[PDB]
Amino acid sequence: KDMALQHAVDLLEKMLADEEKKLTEFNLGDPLFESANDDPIKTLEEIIQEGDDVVGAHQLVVTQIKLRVQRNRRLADEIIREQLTDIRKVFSDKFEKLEQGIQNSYLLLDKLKTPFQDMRCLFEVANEQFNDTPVPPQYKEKFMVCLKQIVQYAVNSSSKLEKFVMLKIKTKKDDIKDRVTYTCMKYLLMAMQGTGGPKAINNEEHAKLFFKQLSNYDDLTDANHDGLELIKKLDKEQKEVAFHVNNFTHLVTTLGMALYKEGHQKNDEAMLGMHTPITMLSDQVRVLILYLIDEIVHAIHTNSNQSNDELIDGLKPKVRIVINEFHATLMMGIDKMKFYSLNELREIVNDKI
Amino acid sequence: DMALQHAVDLLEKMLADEEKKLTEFNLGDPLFEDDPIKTLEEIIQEGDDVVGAHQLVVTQIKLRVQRNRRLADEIIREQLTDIRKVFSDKFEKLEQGIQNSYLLLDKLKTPFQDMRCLFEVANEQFNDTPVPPQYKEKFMVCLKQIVQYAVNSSSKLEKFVMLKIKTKKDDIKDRVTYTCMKYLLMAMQGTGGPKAINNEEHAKLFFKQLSNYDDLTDANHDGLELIKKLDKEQKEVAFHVNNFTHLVTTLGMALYKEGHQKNDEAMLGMHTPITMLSDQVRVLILYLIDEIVHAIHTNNQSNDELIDGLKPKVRIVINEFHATLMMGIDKMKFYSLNELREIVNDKIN
Repeated sequence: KDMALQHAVDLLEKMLADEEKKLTEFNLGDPLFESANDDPIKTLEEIIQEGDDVVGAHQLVVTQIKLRVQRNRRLADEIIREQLTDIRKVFSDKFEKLEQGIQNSYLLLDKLKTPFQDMRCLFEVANEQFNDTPVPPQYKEKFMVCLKQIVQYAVNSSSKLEKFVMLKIKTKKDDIKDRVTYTCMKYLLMAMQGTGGPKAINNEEHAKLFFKQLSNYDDLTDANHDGLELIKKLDKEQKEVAFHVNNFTHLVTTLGMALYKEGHQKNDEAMLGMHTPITMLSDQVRVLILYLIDEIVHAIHTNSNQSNDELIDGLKPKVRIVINEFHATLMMGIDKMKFYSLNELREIVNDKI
Repeated sequence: DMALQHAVDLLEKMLADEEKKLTEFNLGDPLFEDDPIKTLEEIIQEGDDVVGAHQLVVTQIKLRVQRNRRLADEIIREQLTDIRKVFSDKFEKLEQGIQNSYLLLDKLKTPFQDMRCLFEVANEQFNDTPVPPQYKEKFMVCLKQIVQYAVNSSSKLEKFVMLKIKTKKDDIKDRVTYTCMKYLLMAMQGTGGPKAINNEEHAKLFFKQLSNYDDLTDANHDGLELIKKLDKEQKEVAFHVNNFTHLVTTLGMALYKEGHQKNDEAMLGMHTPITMLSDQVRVLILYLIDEIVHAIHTNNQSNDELIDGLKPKVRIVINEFHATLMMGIDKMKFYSLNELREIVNDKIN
């Protein structure tokens, strides 16, 4: 589909669905039937007030433990299920925010190409340098005529510089989308890896052992005593549940937070990454105009015999060479910011010729 | 000993080297001496003397080009300190981040030193396990012992856990120190300025063609244009300072956010393993309780017989934890008491 992070969103769905399925499965040791006993849970007070005799107390204590083990396991199961619900909530919200932010980064990145559209900046920089270049008056018109034509030739020959900018921009767009997607998937795995709460619950095991040794109690006042103490503990906070709730909440929150940042992070990686190439090419454009201007005035001075056409013509290969040189340099993607001097351009041109 | 010590070194190294190549901003004392640079206003009042004004014009151009060069360097000189201030601050903050994390990883392993936690869980589960008072003694005797065995039989498990926290401490210093350098370069690889200067190129052309001006007033006029532009340049130094400040700040934040994000990812990587290991310890204990009670409540055996019987089951379980822990988090799990039985049964045969 058309979401930048569509793969992340798909994987979130699949994992939750699979996990939600594993919750209802039957695993070894599970009873054939879970107990859903109707009768209401009575408070410790009520049990104390109703247990006149040691045998009536026992009846009351056993059943009230069983009702409570039932209640506690249900709430524990609910909490296991809410882990998945919480993962859906936190990661859906983070993906939506991340997606809205990737879309903005796309725009931002595309704004970087406008000066280079049809390499229109050559015209604008030529306009400026033409106004600021001093030229003895008797040379101005020829300077003008020849500069116009060779700048226009330069525009027509610099298609690869514009196509480079567009390639780089597209690369950063795809970088952002791939990197954020990978991070999204990574955090999602780490989240699903933390699910599953506790399985064994202390007080439930204690009840299981209690009910095992019910026959081995010589004195029913003793059996009642342990039973009542087990009731108190079954109404207290389940420590292992508390431990795992706080741990899982720390895990998902932190994953959540580490991800909210992520899009602004890859956004900035992209904009920072465009800094050197755009800056180098902007400088190259300027330096090209300056080199063309010096060549032209030097030719005008030193070779008044040849026509405008023959002057312009001798410059065309020099134009092609510099543009080629600029392009190879930018393609190298060094990220070491390199600028050219005119003297550097002349040596490169004087070599190829 | 600072964990990010190499980052800091490389910071002072690079700044220093870059600073060497800069030219001094203030001119020394002239052999023959007052400010040599004269205002636009002053140069204008010279203009009745065309030859006089011409000579003053070419001189003031050449002085302004050298002035503007010195400014260019004064720009970088103000930059390298912005790099220093930003990146010192972030290196310090990141370093504090690492030292904190060092303490948190130490915290994580403390329960497992000498596997002390096995005693603590045993205490709590003991106190809470219901048992007839005429068997309470048999329960206590058999539990204290077999838990002590479990502690003694877990030394290879323990040493592995410590090693994994040790390895993770080393991995944090290395990842964050990478992030620090990668971003130091960008602040460096992206400092300086262009080689070809517009006004300098214009000036060079002017002088190239000065002899072809038939009429000095044309030359004088062009020269004054050049001087105005050279002065506009000198007045744009702040703009390039600010722009590079914005740039370094952004590099600094992305530096901080990445070092931090890397730090937190390594800690979270330990979190769930540690959460499962602590649960596995608790389930082991509950499993030992259950065994003992089953073997006491039903089946004419002694404590030694019972306890002897439990030792192979213990080591099987601890080995199971150890083995899954080595395979990694994908092979690690929370256990039911009956999955321990399952495992213990499966291995014996």
